[PDB]
Amino acid sequence: GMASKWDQKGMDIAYEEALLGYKEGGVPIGGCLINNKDGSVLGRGHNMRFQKGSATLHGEISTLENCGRLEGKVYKDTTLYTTLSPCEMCTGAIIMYGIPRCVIGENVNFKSKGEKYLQTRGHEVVVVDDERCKKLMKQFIDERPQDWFEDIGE
Amino acid sequence: MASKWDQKGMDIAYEEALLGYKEGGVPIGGCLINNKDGSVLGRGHNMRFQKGSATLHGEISTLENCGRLEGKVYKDTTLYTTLSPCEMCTGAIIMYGIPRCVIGENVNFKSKGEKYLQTRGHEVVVVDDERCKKLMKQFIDERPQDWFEDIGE
Ligand SMILES: O=C1NC=C[C@@H](O)N1
Ligand SMILES: O=C1NC=C[C@@H](O)N1
Ligand SMILES: [Ca+2]
Ligand SMILES: [Zn+2]
Ligand SMILES: [Zn+2]
Repeated sequence: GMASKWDQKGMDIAYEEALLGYKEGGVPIGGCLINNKDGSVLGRGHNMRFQKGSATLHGEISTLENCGRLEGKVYKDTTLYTTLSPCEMCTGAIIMYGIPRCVIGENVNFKSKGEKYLQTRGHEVVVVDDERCKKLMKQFIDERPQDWFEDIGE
Repeated sequence: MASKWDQKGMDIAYEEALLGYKEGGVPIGGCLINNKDGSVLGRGHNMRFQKGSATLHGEISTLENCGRLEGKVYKDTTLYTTLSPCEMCTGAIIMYGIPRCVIGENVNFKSKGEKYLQTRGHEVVVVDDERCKKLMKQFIDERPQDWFEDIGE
């Protein structure tokens, strides 16, 4: 998919969220939801598995949760920014709400069939190959492999 | 096939659906059960209205209530849900590698997630439980807008 004028802004917010969660002792993966028109931020968040003993609050899920209850149409013209290629669960959330565009920081440390499934389902996908993200996630995996495995049900 | 804990699981899921309904939320409940000894790892229901949650669907709530667990634990369980899973809940079943998904009914709602689960090598069982069907249909008839919100419409 083509780039958008809000991509740089969206990925920066996501990385900051991932840095936040990192400081808090959790999995360094952040994200944010933004309106494709005015570039407003509907919400932002990061993985809360460790911060809340959560088995479902991945970075993408936490972000949607932080946006609060919304009318369906609201999701239809937004872009979900995530520092890491979405897992099947997070992919499903994007597809269910109809979020048409997903911008991914990197898919080197992790990638599920979800990235391709989104495209197959009529969703636009962009991989930025952000080195800050890749480097941060790379570190977490090497230093806490078992915690990472658990985050992806392995 | 036919797991021996299916009546147990679906009944608990239904109880959860009633509880949630009594709390004023979307009447959809579930539970996760260990296939070997029938242990109930967790149970829950939709918490959209009870917690102003956009992600806590019945299935997601149930997984959340099971708490953090070793990935292998999910590998031999059955997820019970009173309503056919939406793409998001479908994605959660697949991510954790939960092998079976027993469904109360898919008359009031059905997403592409049902067939996708099969495409991904999961077992799908639709029991067509009228108690779940009636309850869910009642909610849809009384609060249509609230229903569409839950499925992003
Ligand atoms: O928090 C997250 N964990 C794992 C994968 C990604 O979908 N997000
Ligand atoms: O709680 C739920 N809401 C909508 C669909 C189903 O996946 N569960
Ligand atoms: Ca382990
Ligand atoms: Zn995920
Ligand atoms: Zn769902």
